[PDB]
Amino acid sequence: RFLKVKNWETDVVLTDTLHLKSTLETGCTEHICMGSIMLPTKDQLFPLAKEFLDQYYSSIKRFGSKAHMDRLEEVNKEIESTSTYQLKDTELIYGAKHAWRNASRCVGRIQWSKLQVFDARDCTTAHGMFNYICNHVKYATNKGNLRSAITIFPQRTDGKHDFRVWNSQLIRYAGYKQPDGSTLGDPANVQFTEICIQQGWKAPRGRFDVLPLLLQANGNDPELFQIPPELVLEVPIRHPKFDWFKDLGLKWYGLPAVSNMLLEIGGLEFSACPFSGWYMGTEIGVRDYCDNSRYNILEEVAKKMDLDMRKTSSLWKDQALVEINIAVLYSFQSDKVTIVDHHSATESFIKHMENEYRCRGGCPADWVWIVPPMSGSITPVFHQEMLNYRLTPSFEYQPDPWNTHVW
Amino acid sequence: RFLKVKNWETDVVLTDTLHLKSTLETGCTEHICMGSIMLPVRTKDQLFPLAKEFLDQYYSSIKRFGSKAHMDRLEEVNKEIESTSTYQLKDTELIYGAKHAWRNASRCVGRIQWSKLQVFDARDCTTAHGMFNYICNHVKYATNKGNLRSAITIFPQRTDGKHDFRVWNSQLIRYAGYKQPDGSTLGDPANVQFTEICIQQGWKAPRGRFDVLPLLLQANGNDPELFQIPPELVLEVPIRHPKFDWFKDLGLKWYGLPAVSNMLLEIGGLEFSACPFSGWYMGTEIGVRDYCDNSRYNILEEVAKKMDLDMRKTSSLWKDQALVEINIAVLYSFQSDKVTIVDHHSATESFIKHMENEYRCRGGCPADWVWIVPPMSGSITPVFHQEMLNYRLTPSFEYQPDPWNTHVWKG
Ligand code: HEM
Ligand code: HEM
Ligand SMILES: Cc1cc(CCNCc2ccc3ccc(N)nc3c2)ccc1C#N
Ligand SMILES: Cc1cc(CCNCc2ccc3ccc(N)nc3c2)ccc1C#N
Ligand SMILES: C[C@H](O)[C@H](O)[C@H]1CNc2nc(N)[nH]c(=O)c2N1
Ligand SMILES: C[C@H](O)[C@H](O)[C@H]1CNc2nc(N)[nH]c(=O)c2N1
Ligand SMILES: [Zn+2]
Repeated sequence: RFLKVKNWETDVVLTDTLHLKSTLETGCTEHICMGSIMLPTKDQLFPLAKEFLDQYYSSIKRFGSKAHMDRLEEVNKEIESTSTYQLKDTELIYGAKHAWRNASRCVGRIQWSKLQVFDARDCTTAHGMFNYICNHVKYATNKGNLRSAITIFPQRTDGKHDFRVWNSQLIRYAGYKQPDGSTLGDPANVQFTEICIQQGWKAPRGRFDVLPLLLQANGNDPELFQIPPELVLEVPIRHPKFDWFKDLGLKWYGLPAVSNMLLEIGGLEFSACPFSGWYMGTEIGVRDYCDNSRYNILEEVAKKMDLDMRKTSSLWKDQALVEINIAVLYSFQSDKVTIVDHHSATESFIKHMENEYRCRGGCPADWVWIVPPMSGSITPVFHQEMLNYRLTPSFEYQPDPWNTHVW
Repeated sequence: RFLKVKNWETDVVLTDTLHLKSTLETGCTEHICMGSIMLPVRTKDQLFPLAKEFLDQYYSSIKRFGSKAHMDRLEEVNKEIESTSTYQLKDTELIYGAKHAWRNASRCVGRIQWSKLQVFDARDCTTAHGMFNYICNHVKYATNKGNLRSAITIFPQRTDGKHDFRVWNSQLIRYAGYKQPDGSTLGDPANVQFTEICIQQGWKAPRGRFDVLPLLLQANGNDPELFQIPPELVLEVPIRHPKFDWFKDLGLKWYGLPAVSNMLLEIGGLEFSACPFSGWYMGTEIGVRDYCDNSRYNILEEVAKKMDLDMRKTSSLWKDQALVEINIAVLYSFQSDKVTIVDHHSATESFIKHMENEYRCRGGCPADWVWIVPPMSGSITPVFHQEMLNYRLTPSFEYQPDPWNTHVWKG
């Protein structure tokens, strides 16, 4: 019941006690492990509220104070009366920072405490949401010296009045299907790029068109808005060796800003809570550029490098993959946009595990996601045992809004 | 209960029903996942149902379930059990058992080869010298002048746990490791403890960087004995690079036959504590882990200097760039010397096909994603994008404690 984790490269062992707090379920059983699966009322609300307030007040060393008790009372009375309740700013901020801290799939959590929280609970319209988002984008970009942030729109009420950002990231490239069966732009966004067109967007039908925002307020129909171009920082991708690389015509954006997740704090559900940090290089170079069902550029780059693509055993894909990822890091750095490489990022995460085990008694972590999609075993996390479990406050997935929206 | 797995590259979805036959436990609960943890004397009481389960599988596979031959066998085994407290497998059953153990090995990417497996029955072995002989024949057969054949040698099953046969080596062929007084390690650091044991048992160590370790063999619960595999039976490959002519001067080589000798084979409740088996290498085992793990030969630095990479900051990806070349060299070297090897692209592609086949013909294929995905270039292999279910089936290969920790010395 008290669990040990071993790093097999360093022989270092940490004991985990924090998992004994875990509330939610994992999808695994004693019979079957599901670690590689991508997606595995008033009486309900009050224990949730209580668990949260308990940990909040413990976190400030006022556990079992009158302030604690009064607040427990105050929220308890409010749930009874209003069937829901509202978070004090302090609790909202603590809740958001802790949802990040609890994200077992996040390699960048060493940053968790330094998060800018933008309280957008006063928001009422899609225009309002647009304003809030532009301000977030500008703050977080910070002329390429990226700062982490989250903007939080009003909590769910009766589910019929949800705030939702329909995009998966605030900033993403469009995806169009071609007459000749192929796909121009980002294949992962073809369906969303259609819905935008279905609602009125006029697409430049280019390879790298920044998608417009589809913003839904108070359950209403979503509206289109274009992020001012001057607020969308982008990076042209060149290689510090291959002059021909620039001719490939690749760029990517600086701000990774996830907008489709659901934030849960003390039983309350924030269905619109866009957040952002900064990229780890492999996200773009390995996944976005080289995934088969994405921009899939391995062949072209290989041909430009004139590699023997006859046999798999030449490891030409591996060779190219490295070069591509060099270029990504090289470009971002050269243009002074914050980015971290997978070695630096994973090394920091080991340090962060050390801290968390020491000061919190553990750190939930999903090895399958923490280990980068290239060069796995030359990064320290590969050799690091990890325990995966579910802590709250949390970021959770939620259905795409189109499959749910009564128009 | 039916379960669905998805490949997120191809949208292919499969349904698992096979997991329903899983009895053993995973280490996970609905409250915690231990999928990345490395490590998760038997009564006649608990033994017969195991025997029965195994035999029902066996007879189903040969389409004789419910037959008079099936039933007489259950009877035979039952009686033999309650009289002798154990039982003997037929040759047919041992061969089925061995193959299926491999087949059920959820951490093995090479399982498309599972039904092609040479089983050597060594249950008549009684001594360590007898063991050495059987093992030599295994190495010669499996090596086959470079054209590798999968094989396993099966020594007698456990009786009272006091008469175990054990191979003390973790692999039949492996290089020594020597800790120096200056704290540095000469040879393979992973084998320092064992090398010390061998030295202690009288091995005269050449003390070089690639010394093939002597065999340390235990028969019938007796103290282990040392033997030297005939050099002419040990196929090695010097490592060179196709474009970098300085690579040969790095002084690297590796042995050709990966033969794991420290696992335990469970079949029908019986325990085979000595069951060395062998296949052939996937390049990354040597190229990524053996050479580039920090705790192993750790050659990234030296290789990087010689390629003249910018080693001052990690964001040049010098480590990644050297890793690739080292792996190119390993594959190139083996193919040039006509020694069987498979690259990680070919290996993972075939495993996906194998797995798809297993869902059709068998209703599932337990797989451990953490181990199946190669240690380099993960997401440009199809397995990275494949959802997998991981569960335990028997017959199976299990870990067991190192014999030096348990062994009772006779003197
Ligand atoms: C600041 C630097 C950050 C870095 C370097 C970083 C890195 C990463 C990476 C590489 C992933 C895997 C994403 C993927 O492969 O799709 C990830 C996942 C995740 N990150 Fe972080 N992240 C950062 C900031 C943040 C922030 C500010 C939040 C929220 C406040 C956050 C929450 C999450 C969550 C919830 C996941 C899991 C996402 C999912 O399940 O799809 N991260 N992070
Ligand atoms: C024929 C060529 C084969 C290839 C290319 C292959 C490939 C692999 C690889 C790469 C691993 C990961 C090992 C590691 O990273 O430490 C593995 C694991 C494993 N293989 Fe295979 N394999 C082959 C044949 C076999 C055979 C003949 C058997 C037994 C009859 C077998 C049984 C296993 C088992 C039980 C594991 C789990 C390793 C462990 O838990 O220590 N494999 N295989
Ligand atoms: C269901 C699903 C999930 C995902 C994970 C995406 N997660 C992005 C993400 C989230 C948070 C991040 C934080 C920082 C950062 N640099 N990148 C970050 C990237 C991909 C595809 C599907 C599908 N289908
Ligand atoms: C506890 C532990 C376990 C392991 C598993 C090694 N597995 C090797 C292996 C086993 C079977 C193989 C079959 C074929 C092949 N080509 N390589 C194969 C390699 C490694 C290190 C430690 C440690 N410490
Ligand atoms: C099948 C598997 O669960 C899936 O491909 C996962 C693997 N690990 C991942 N790891 C990260 N960081 N991001 C991902 O999208 C995935 N995909
Ligand atoms: C801690 C972690 O489970 C450990 O490093 C595992 C990860 N995946 C692996 N995969 C293979 N094939 N071989 C290994 O030794 C490991 N090690
Ligand atoms: Zn699990």
